[PDB]
Amino acid sequence: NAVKTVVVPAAGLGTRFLPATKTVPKELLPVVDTPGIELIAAEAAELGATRLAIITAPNKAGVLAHFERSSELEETLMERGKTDQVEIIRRAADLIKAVPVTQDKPLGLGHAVGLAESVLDDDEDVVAVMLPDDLVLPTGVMERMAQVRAEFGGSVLCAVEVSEADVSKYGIFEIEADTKDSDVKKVKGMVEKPAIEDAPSRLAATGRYLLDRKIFDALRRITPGAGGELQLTDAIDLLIDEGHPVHIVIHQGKRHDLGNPGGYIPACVDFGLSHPVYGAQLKDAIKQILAEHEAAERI
Amino acid sequence: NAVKTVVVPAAGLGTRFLPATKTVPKELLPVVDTPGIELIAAEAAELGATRLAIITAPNKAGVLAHFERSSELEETLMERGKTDQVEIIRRAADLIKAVPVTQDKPLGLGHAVGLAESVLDDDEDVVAVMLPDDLVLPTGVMERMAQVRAEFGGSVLCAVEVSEADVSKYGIFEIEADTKDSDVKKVKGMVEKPAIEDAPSRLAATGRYLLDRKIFDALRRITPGAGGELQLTDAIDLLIDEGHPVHIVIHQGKRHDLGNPGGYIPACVDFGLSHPVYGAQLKDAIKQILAEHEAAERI
Amino acid sequence: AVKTVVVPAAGLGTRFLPATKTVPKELLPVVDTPGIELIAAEAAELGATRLAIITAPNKAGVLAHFERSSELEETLMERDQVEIIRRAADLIKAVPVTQDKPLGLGHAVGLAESVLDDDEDVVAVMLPDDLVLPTGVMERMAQVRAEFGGSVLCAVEVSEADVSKYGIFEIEADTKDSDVKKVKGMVEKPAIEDAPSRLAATGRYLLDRKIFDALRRITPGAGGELQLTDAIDLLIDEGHPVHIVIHQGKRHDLGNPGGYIPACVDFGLSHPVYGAQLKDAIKQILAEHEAAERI
Amino acid sequence: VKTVVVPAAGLGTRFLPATKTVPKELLPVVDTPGIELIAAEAAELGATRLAIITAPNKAGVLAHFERSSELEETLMERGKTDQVEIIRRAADLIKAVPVTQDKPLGLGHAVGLAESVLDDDEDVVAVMLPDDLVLPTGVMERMAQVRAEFGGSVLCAVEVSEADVSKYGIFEIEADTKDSDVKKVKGMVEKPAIEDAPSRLAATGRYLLDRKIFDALRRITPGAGGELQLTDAIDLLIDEGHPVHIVIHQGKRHDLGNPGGYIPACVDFGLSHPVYGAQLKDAIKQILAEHEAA
Ligand SMILES: O=c1ccn([C@@H]2O[C@H](COP(=O)(O)OP(=O)(O)O[C@H]3O[C@H](CO)[C@@H](O)[C@H](O)[C@H]3O)[C@@H](O)[C@H]2O)c(=O)[nH]1
Ligand SMILES: O=c1ccn([C@@H]2O[C@H](COP(=O)(O)OP(=O)(O)O[C@H]3O[C@H](CO)[C@@H](O)[C@H](O)[C@H]3O)[C@@H](O)[C@H]2O)c(=O)[nH]1
Ligand SMILES: O=c1ccn([C@@H]2O[C@H](COP(=O)(O)OP(=O)(O)O[C@H]3O[C@H](CO)[C@@H](O)[C@H](O)[C@H]3O)[C@@H](O)[C@H]2O)c(=O)[nH]1
Ligand SMILES: O=c1ccn([C@@H]2O[C@H](COP(=O)(O)OP(=O)(O)O[C@H]3O[C@H](CO)[C@@H](O)[C@H](O)[C@H]3O)[C@@H](O)[C@H]2O)c(=O)[nH]1
Ligand SMILES: [Mg+2]
Ligand SMILES: [Mg+2]
Ligand SMILES: [Mg+2]
Ligand SMILES: [Mg+2]
Ligand SMILES: [Mg+2]
Ligand SMILES: [Mg+2]
Ligand SMILES: [Mg+2]
Ligand SMILES: [Mg+2]
Repeated sequence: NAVKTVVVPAAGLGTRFLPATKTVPKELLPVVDTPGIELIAAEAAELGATRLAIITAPNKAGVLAHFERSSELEETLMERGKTDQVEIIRRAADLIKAVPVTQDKPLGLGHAVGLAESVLDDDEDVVAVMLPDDLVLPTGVMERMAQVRAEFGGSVLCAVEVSEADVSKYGIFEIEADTKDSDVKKVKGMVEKPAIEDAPSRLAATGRYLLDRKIFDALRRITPGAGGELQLTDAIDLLIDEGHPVHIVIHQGKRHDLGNPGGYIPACVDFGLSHPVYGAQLKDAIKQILAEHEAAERI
Repeated sequence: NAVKTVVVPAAGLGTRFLPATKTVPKELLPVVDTPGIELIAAEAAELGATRLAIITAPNKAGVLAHFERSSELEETLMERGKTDQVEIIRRAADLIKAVPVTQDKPLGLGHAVGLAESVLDDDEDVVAVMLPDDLVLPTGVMERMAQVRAEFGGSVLCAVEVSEADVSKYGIFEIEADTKDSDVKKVKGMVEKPAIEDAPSRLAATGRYLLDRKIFDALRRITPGAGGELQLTDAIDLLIDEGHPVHIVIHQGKRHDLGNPGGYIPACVDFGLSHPVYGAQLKDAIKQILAEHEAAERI
Repeated sequence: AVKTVVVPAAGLGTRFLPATKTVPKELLPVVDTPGIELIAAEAAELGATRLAIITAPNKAGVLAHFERSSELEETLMERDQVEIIRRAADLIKAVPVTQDKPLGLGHAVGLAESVLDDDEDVVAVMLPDDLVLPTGVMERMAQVRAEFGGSVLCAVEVSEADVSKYGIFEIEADTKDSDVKKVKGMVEKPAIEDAPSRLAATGRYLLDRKIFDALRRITPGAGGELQLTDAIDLLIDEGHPVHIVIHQGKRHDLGNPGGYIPACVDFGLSHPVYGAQLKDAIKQILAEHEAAERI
Repeated sequence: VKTVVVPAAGLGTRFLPATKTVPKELLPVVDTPGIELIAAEAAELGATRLAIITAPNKAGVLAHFERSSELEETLMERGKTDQVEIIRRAADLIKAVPVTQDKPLGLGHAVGLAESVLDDDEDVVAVMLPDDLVLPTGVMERMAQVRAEFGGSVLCAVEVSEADVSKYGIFEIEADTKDSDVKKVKGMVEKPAIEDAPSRLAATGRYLLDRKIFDALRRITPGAGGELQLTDAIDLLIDEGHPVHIVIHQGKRHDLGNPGGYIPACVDFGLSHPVYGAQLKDAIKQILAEHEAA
């Protein structure tokens, strides 16, 4: 009820998808037919958000364009017989208002988020951040997360339990103490992509955050961490060490990391199987490919 | 036999992937991490082609750019010393030289091929066409098609047997007779996307063509067909009727149609399972997803 | 009559390099307004409802000028200029026709064939780097065509130093109307010696659809380019009637600095905001030059 | 000087509708854009980088300083060897570094964006506005001398007519120096009404600023036109006792930011062109005469 603007950092290089991402933004990759950024925009609308501050890069024009009307394209589609599609290409743009925020160089997720400071209304008390390459299903974890912030103030992040092998890929929470609800916990530290030996838990940060504006000040104090980037994680950890309250909402359901082929492909399968048109066939197709590989393997 | 130019029609709307394709060309979608265009480019270079005539559209600039140096991106990956990443994004340009050919409006695949006429060297004997959303594996069918052409002269296409389910999506051949070779059949007609009841065979046209320069002539005499588009198939069918010799090489191996989600997903799964980095985890993830779907469908 | 007007704008603009490295010469301001926009209202004035703009892959700006600037519009109101920027797009419907390589004016014009409606019987071409003032020659030209049928071009007298920059006519017969002559020849950029006259073609043509067939019969000429002049000449050589309407009024070649600069001065002097100051500024700059030359 | 900051992220409203897609900084002065003249000026002073403040809808600004593989090839085809070098000049002269200004919040704002782009080595913020020509080039060399001998901040002014005060930052003079061309300043006002102008000395777009403007730029409130004015920040620095001196340029100065200054600039350079010179003189004189008679 309080969130007006949601910050969607989409200015990365997407190295894990190269060469494809040389000119295609990972954020626009179709989960069946729909980009994760469009998925994120829809979730933000559901949250009541009225604007989307998209952090973008100079060589990623499509990100913002996806949310603008393309009369060239709509016209073409008219004279071809399909108004049905003109609607599909207007959905994102119509869902919410996209406000582009340029990030010249990909200095970090944290640095990206800091860029949106000037863009929020002075009247906004929280910074809602949604990573466009991360899906938390069913949608609504943000509604749960806001409830927790109302109750405890401070910042709140969404977490998922992860396998020992996936811990190095995420921001990992250091649990401080449990809470009235088993799915809400207070945290004592946050660490970005730790070696498996030095990971405080198996609780990993998904791309959902409801942060206290204090973050911006914490982001100006932080120095570069993992991979030489200015990490949102490190600023959250800063706030933690200062005494600011930071809780996690532990998500029980489906989570899809669209950020690399390993998570993206299964996401396409997942959504592909429930699709009214492709469902049946995909299943058959995939079962045969799985079998083909099993055979290959033994041989 | 001496192919110099290979025509790669990459100017369509990609309706099947909308809304993602609003700004992203389907030809650039990652099969794991590599666009189908880059794979076709590799298949063309393998054939000994030296140049790629990419029919592109005004709104699809990424297609050409994928084949040209990306200064700022290499400079960004350099700072970080992502050396392997720099080579990755140079690969396409190193494979073959891309020549853009604009098709202002998606008048059909036939029309697109027709725009390549002027681009070819006058010394060029055939019109080699490789559709960028269709993988025929392993690469080499084009070499076999050239042998067939050297022998019977005339025009040659590549066919794969397809289920009734896939019939209406492809160009289907009308068989005349079995020839000298088991894999080669002489064709007496071609129909674009027939209904199942109308399909003269189960042999569908793969996007691989070695056409006699006479198609240009033929392409100017056809009228719109399926979709109100100017179909290449319709021109070939025209030549056949005017007694031009047309043969098909029937591909026995794997074939992936990347042109739509139904075929793109499984291609991704198929290449993904063979991937050194993603293989194992994909296998488990997809098994789990299949199993979750089973339970859901019961529950 | 005219429904569509062909505006070739896919050239390289080498005379303005290095500026034209990214800027289309067709977009340079005549004070504040691009020549293409000036051609667009001349087109609209005539009746045309479509503008077939021949463009190049790297001149996205050309068409964009006739498209909406939502991004830019949202920035403007915030602080009477949004009026100004919506102008060109509201004057007429731009239809982009891509010409991948600049093979020639003649080649560029040929690309429009497939774009003109079937019921269309004239090929109206207006070069966007050439101003014929006041607007309306095309109304005149159209009259000459209603009478004589055939193809009509607009000319203006020019001088030896400036003869080699244009398409030059070979006069056949004077005529009734002092300003309408029949032509028996047309040569592109003839050396000073060769010019069959001093009557040069401006960028205004009303051509019979036959120009399309003629364009397929010619070979490269003057600059290794497929010259529209050459196809016109072929049509002449074969008995197709071709007449020129001679413009006695003002004309500006915005296609090169020597022509663009004076065009800016001309419109600038009549400017309600800038006129007075420009006048003073230029008069002093001239004076400084005069002095510099002697001194 | 290592980095010259060049603010080119403006709307260029004065040249609309043309500037809808064309950056005003790219308009040819005959055939050379102001940004290229400014780049040549920066190079002459020894700068190796140009930090260009650019806007999302002005890609050409930066493209102008990059190699056009597609255009160079097309020109090689027609064998135009000179032209290739012509389109390479800018790019060869200096390294362009883009800095994006999403919205045109002001010249001061724009300048602020270049902070994190300067090296620590660098003691000064050299700013050259690409729509203003101070001729002949070299005023910055002079301004440097002045800074060396007074420390602090240095601007370049030109005497201007009453008619033109409102278009510029106008200085309030405080005192003279050993040199008649150098004055210490006591205030700066952006675009004052005629009655309100404290001098007839206008700021040209040349600055050698102490690194303290960054700090000041964060502090000033928007000023004239709703913008964060660089002038207001320089004034703030004045108001807190920081030393600011102006080199008064006695020579030629061409304001290319609006049609009134741009047209005359083109005439002036055109009259000197070995190719267009003579013909322009004649064409212009003739046009003036027609206007007379009209
Ligand atoms: O300089 C940058 C770097 C990234 N991004 C964007 O930020 C998002 C996240 O970047 P990515 O490289 O995918 O981050 P991950 O390595 O996936 O890690 C982040 O996302 C995870 C949840 O998905 C968390 O577990 C990690 O703590 C958090 O750092 C993407 O949309 C990028 O486009 C930028 O805009 N600018
Ligand atoms: O006006 C157009 C239409 C399409 N394309 C391009 O042509 C290729 C083929 O287009 P697509 O719609 O994918 O064709 P399909 O329906 O997949 O059918 C074509 O390819 C099949 C094999 O994949 C054959 O069975 C068919 O006979 C043949 O028409 C694509 O890369 C398009 O981008 C154009 O360049 N211009
Ligand atoms: O391959 C090309 C070449 C040019 N153009 C455009 O066509 C128009 C004319 O090109 P330009 O190089 O300026 O031609 P000129 O050399 O000025 O000569 C043409 O226009 C003159 C009138 O201005 C006539 O005197 C000539 O006969 C005619 O050829 C311009 O807008 C160009 O952008 C194209 O679209 N494609
Ligand atoms: O939000 C902005 C506003 C402007 N600019 C750039 O800054 C330069 C200066 O902008 P301009 O609008 O031309 O300012 P003026 O009205 O010309 O005023 C500036 O330049 C004058 C001299 O040219 C000085 O007298 C003034 O005090 C100074 O404010 C131009 O290149 C703009 O592109 C930006 O980058 N961002
Ligand atoms: Mg990253
Ligand atoms: Mg990620
Ligand atoms: Mg199709
Ligand atoms: Mg296909
Ligand atoms: Mg030319
Ligand atoms: Mg011209
Ligand atoms: Mg301004
Ligand atoms: Mg200015």
